Amino acid sequence: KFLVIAGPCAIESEELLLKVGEEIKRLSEKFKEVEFVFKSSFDKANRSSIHSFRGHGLEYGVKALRKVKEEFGLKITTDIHESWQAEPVAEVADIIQIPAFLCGQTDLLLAAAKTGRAVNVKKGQFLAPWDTKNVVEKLKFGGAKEIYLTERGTTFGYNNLVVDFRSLPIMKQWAKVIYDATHSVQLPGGGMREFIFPLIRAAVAVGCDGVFMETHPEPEKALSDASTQLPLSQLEGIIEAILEIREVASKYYETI
Amino acid sequence: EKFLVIAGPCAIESEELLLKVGEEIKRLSEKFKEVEFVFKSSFDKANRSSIHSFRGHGLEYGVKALRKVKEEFGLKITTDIHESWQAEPVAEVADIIQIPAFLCGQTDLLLAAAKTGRAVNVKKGQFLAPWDTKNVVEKLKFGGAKEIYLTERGTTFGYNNLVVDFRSLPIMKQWAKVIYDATHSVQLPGGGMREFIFPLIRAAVAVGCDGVFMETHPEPEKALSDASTQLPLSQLEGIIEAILEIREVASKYYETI
Amino acid sequence: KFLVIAGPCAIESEELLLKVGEEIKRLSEKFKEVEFVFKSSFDKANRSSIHSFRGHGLEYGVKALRKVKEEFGLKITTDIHESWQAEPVAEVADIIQIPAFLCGQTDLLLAAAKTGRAVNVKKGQFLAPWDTKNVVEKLKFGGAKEIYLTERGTTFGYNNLVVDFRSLPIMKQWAKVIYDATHSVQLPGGGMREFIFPLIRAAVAVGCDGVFMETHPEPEKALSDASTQLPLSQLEGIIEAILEIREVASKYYETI
Amino acid sequence: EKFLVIAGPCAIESEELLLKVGEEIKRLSEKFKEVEFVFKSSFDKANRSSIHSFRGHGLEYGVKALRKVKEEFGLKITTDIHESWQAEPVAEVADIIQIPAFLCGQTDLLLAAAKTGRAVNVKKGQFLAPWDTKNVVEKLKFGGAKEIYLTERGTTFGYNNLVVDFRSLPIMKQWAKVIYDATHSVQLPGGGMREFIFPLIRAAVAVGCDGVFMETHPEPEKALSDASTQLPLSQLEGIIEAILEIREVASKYYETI
Ligand SMILES: O=P(O)(O)OC[C@@H](O)[C@@H](O)[C@H](O)CO
Ligand SMILES: O=P(O)(O)OC[C@@H](O)[C@@H](O)[C@H](O)CO
Repeated sequence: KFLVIAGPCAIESEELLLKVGEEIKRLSEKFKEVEFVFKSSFDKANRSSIHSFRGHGLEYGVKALRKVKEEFGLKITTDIHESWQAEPVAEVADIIQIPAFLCGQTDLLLAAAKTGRAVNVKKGQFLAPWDTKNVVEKLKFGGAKEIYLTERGTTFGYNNLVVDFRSLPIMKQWAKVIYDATHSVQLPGGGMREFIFPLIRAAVAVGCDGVFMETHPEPEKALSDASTQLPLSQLEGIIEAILEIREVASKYYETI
Repeated sequence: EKFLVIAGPCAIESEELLLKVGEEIKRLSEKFKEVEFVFKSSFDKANRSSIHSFRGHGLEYGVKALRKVKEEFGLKITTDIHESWQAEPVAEVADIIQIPAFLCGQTDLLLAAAKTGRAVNVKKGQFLAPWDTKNVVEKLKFGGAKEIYLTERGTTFGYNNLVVDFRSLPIMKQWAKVIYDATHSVQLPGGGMREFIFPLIRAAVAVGCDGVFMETHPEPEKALSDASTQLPLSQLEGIIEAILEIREVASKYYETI
Repeated sequence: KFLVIAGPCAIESEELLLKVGEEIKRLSEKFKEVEFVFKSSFDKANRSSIHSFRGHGLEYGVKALRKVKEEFGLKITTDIHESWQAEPVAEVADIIQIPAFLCGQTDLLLAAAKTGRAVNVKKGQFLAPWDTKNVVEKLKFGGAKEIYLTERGTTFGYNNLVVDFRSLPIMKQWAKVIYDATHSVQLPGGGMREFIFPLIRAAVAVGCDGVFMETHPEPEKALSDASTQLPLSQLEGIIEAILEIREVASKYYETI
Repeated sequence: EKFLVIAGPCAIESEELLLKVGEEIKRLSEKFKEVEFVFKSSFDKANRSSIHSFRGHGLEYGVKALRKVKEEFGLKITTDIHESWQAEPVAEVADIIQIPAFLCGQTDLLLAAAKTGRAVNVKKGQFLAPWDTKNVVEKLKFGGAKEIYLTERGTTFGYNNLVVDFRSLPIMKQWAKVIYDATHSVQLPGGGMREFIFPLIRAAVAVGCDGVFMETHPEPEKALSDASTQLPLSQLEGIIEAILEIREVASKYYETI
């Protein structure tokens, strides 16, 4: 099934997670052809500033994600930052997410694969599409079976990311490909939000196995990625649109 | 609104090659009535990498060949100019005067095209930020151009590589109609190539543009220029049908500028 | 001899040219080991804005440059923008300059070579160093004998240029290499001026055949490139510095 | 001020390789008394492209080998950490804890290095703008680091290529001492390579930095990692003499931060 990974950027509170989870559950009931995966980070490990919000800890995070999976029966995904976190997180995460900056850390990938869960690696901003082949192989070596590669932009000069859509067909040669519509338009360190929907449309017209989107009831108040999180109320309309585009465009997806 | 499809062989190899592609384009224009087709071919490749590559058969010959195409098929014409003096003679036959990517900033060339009264299509330089096309349009308006197009053809990304930053489509749409060049955007000046033409063109129409530009040739492998990226003529119909379908389903979601 | 190409960006007036020419003449007398070339554009053919200063015309420009060469006996260089301008300009220009954006225009290069003068091509911002081989060959084909390639930065994301110093040894394989210290730090369309001297030092430590620098009595009032033109009073100090660095570093210039 | 030269084999292939390079570095430290030499070698290559490449002989083995070097030659030591828990044991022997380029933003790793009391050298990420290293330094100061270095090792430039934007040297100098990594800056992740090490290092000292980082190996072609860019041990002396000479003549022109 087509994948839609969505949720608030950071686990600001179990409350926020349950509110977003409700809406995702509802959409889950509405779009049965789509496999929804609830996503949220228990820790923002590389905020620019030491004074910025990181989170409430792994334990509290796994707990809240457990509440979401229990209350709504939704699959879960969260990102790990050091090898030791793989196991505890795998208790609740159906898919373990590997941060873009850490996509080359062999030990992190192996610890993810060992848990037996699915692994979704965010393609580093410094990484060429063809060089993700080795990332996938490390994971296979470590016993991984369900492997995803997520396109999230590429370093383009300073404080800018460009999305090279040629990467989708290239990465598809060795893994299921996910398009990160949120982080692909943010400026590291223009007008971010206005480009999220247009690029999402491009991703499905080109061909991918799923889309990743951060969403918040009130993006304006988000403690992380405030400028790019999609207002929860707009999620349905966007999903309906990509399914329609996908339905027509899929006829032309090149074999691979 | 009528979607624009600019297509044709990269270079005017002969009047014969032109009439051949022209006939196929004429046929598709009869089928895709919702599309405005414009026949394209350069009378001169003014910046081949090597001094030993094919340039063309001259301005006079090119214009005459292009005139034959318009005459025989009733097709609109577009070709590119390389120096100011060429605008006048070229405007005799060209409905749209094209400005090469490297020359998108040359004021005199822009003014020369503008005062002919013809439409003007500027290829966005590989070095140019989407927001900096605003002044290129201003120059044209200042020069008398009433119909202006900006063509997305990729941006310098490291050495011998171009990337297409699709954010440029809605940015440039603020001041001109936008065309997506499906051929030159996948070329490696000096990823691979042809295998990416179709997927990137699908992305372009999903994002939203006013037209697409595609070089096509009966036998790409024998073309005297851009043999690697020129689309096989027989594949044109399918590509066009596909983009009209994607455009239609995506259209209700195009943002308002 | 080591080359130093300097002068005001645009021929704002014969007056300005003579004032800058005087100082350049003086430095010419002071640094006999250096071949000074007076540079100034009779036309700024690609200003961002239609309302910006372009110049006073080719005729007036060639006239003023003639006054400089006559009054101070300094060699001359100016840039052409269309093929027809090569011949009239070659009457006074010892070196014909090919704009960076036009470095691939075969007809412009051939018209430059035909005049018999020296040709200095500004490496396009889109051009890889190894791809300048073909530029040089076009010129040789057209009869050019004294050929220079000028490093002036490379497109690095939007509105930014980076200087890849690997380009100097690479281009030296087929032409004399000049480093443009002025345009290499400007932001197309950070803090420009503060980086001019540091990068100039790098260029000579690496190894080049000359340096290109725009200078103005009062950069602040320049009608073109106001933010990057070097104050005339600082030129001597910079030249003395690059000669000293060159004297020590030249011992290590790799053979080629 | 004492110029820093950080050098050594890329990976701790064996305690024997270490003592060999160590002896040469000890010898140069006796000749170049105006230089502070720091012996470098990774106990682990935590991010080889392939799962089949050499990683190392483990933390315990590495630290012990590095300790032997410090013990036998009285040389300062530096090595890189990959996870927070490694900072403490590594600080036992390392005078400078190095933070890998890809991890330059990992707050916990930075804090872990900072609280050891050792000096900290951060490799500037290939994705990081020079001005964004300011917050990396802030994190370290916050964590207790009193001696901080930022290492220039190139920036992503298209695919499989890095460019060195020398404007970064004076920018980063605003908040930390700066080191130029002569080895990794010419590497093509995943121009050519070794032929550019020396020229770029000359540019670095002409611009101005507080030290240079260079991987050297008795026989580069046999190294288990970075064989292509590791400098032949016999060439180290000459490279160092050359940069001290260029540094000296350029020094009076170094701008004040
Ligand atoms: O094939 P070479 O000779 O490199 O030429 C490339 C160009 O002619 C052409 O693709 C470019 O679009 C022209 O501006
Ligand atoms: O040679 P491969 O396996 O590609 O590895 C590159 C890296 O180990 C190394 O050069 C990089 O500096 C490590 O961070």
